[PDB]
Amino acid sequence: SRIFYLRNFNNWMKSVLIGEFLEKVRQKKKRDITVLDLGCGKGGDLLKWKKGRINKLVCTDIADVSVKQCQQRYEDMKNRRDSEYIFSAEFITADSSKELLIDKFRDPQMCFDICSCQFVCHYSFESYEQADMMLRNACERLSPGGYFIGTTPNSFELIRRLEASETESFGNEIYTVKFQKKGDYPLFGCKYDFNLEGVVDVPEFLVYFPLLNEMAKKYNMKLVYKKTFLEFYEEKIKNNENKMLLKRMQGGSGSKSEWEATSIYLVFAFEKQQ
Ligand SMILES: Nc1ncnc2c1ncn2[C@@H]1O[C@H](CSCC[C@H](N)C(=O)O)[C@@H](O)[C@H]1O
Repeated sequence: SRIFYLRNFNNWMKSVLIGEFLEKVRQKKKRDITVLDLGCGKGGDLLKWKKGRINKLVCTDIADVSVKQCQQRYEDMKNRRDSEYIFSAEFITADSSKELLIDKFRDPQMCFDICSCQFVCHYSFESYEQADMMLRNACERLSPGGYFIGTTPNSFELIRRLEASETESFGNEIYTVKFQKKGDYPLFGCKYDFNLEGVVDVPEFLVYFPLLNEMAKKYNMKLVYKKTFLEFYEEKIKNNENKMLLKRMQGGSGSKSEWEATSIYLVFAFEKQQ
């Protein structure tokens, strides 16, 4: 209830993001579309990927509960007696920061048209080795022209609020962010707690985007675009197709607290070169 409009927005944002890049891929492949969802969670991107008519989906999360949970969502959608075609899926429980997904694939020679990391990548930055391995699992299997897309905290905006704050903690009634130490912002291992209304689930790490961009180059990825949630909304809402979708999802106008929570995050996408 409290977080309603914010919940809606992220699924609007993720749908518009996926929809955009599924078109860019369809301008090339338009067949056997393979996708890797990193940190798939309990699913929820499933219905998004079905909408885009994906031919294959690899869902992976470090939590075995979320993976088995996500697998039931797929099966539930899959097992209707209807005609509707659903992507061939795959479910892999692994730590993508510390593990190599290539070993866990049914087909280890598998290639992906799209890799979606939604509110995940910031977890991998605990260390360089971890942060690089996550980029590896994602981008190494992208066939050229494929996209690495996702969403992570800004880290310009995060520190900006921290430095303005009197204590290490900052936020509002709908969310609370607590850094372990203020003023020290190491490229890796910079650690803070992200607590939505609820209990804080796991610590996050600071992702400075210029760094993520540099490390992505290792895997031959060039940045397509990087935009804050504010910039993304302003632009993509220009389309009156998308504006209908947001009012349909009943997202959009939130409390000043909800609108504050967003604009911390930024969407991004990379493209694999030859
Ligand atoms: N190293 C890791 N490997 C895989 N998943 C991870 C991970 N670290 C965190 N995660 C997962 O990141 C997710 C955060 S939220 C769920 C994101 C999902 N794409 C959605 O939009 O619903 C959690 O599921 C968490 O288990």
